[PDB]
Amino acid sequence: NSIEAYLADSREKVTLGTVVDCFKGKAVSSKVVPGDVGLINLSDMGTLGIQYHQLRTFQMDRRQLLRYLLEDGDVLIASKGTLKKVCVFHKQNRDVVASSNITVLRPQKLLRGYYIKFFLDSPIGQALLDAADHGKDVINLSTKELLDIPIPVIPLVKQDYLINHYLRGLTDYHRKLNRAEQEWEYIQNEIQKGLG
Amino acid sequence: NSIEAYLADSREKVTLGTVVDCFKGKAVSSKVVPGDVGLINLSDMGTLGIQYHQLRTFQMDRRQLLRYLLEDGDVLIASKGTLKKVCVFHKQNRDVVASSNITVLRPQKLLRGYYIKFFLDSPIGQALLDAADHGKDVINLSTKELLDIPIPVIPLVKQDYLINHYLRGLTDYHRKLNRAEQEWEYIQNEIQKGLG
Repeated sequence: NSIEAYLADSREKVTLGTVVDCFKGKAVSSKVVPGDVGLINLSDMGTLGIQYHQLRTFQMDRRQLLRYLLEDGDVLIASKGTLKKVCVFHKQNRDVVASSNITVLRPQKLLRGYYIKFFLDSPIGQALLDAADHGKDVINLSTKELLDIPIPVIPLVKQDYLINHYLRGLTDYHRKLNRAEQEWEYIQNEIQKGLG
Repeated sequence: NSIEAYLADSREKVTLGTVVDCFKGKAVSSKVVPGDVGLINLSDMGTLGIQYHQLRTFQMDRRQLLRYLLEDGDVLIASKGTLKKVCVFHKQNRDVVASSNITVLRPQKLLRGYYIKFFLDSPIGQALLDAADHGKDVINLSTKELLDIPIPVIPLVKQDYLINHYLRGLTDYHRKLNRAEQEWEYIQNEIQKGLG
């Protein structure tokens, strides 16, 4: 009922497919040799973002890499798993690619990666994502229906503004969390000494 | 070399087995019916403690329960997995038991659960835990050698004091983290409205 009303919203809205280039990621085996190309899995896709600090690494390059290569802005959506998850890749020091359990959306025109993330995480965004899900107590996301999810269009300035509000708050959150931890590790070191 | 020197420390030190009752936990199948008894797995054994908020639940009760039943104070050690992990159970509202991948230490005399946790997490404690580990790039912890790990003895007052220092700092940490999150979810709701 909420999707009907959104589709009748009368809001200038594009289709995700109209504006993005979409490709699923390299399916690799768990038992490969570690290497230089890092690999984002459903478990590397964190709450406050992609945990690039614990990425499984593998070693496959050349023109193979060039098609699976994650670029700054790409929208990693969870195509498979328990929890549907939308994450935005940030250019890492290394080359990085996604698993095949992740649909990659490269925003090309009109929409910003983070604004697609904001829309998709909304109650309606989730509803549209669940339309695309044809799993039984598991996720299986129709790459085609996904690309058929409409997204409201607003200017790139009101987009880049809300991203900055969001990114400002998140860097704040990380400043607060890392302090609290350094302070907790200091208390922990008080104990260690305490038994010394 | 550090274990020799610890064993020659000349410190009044008991054996873990001398002071605790040790039992491994109920091995249950992933595909059982959910129920009333919760189940702590290697993945429920968090950094800042046992994540009782995401415990797999199962249904098996009676005099079976009464031997696997986790009690307030018990020291859950990781017998199997990637990371060795020592955690202290706190009486939950429900009955809770551990997986078979977890050795349970019930402190009985001299030592406090949390003080065994403090000792085991120390550089030496870890070294003694790694002596007990006979896995190749995985953990397999000799319940017998574990029980043969010596623990320094100090009064119950200097124990209950250092636990309180530790528990004070941890409740502080949780107060700080949950604030930072409520503040971040408020920023997130600013964005959601922003696209409204």
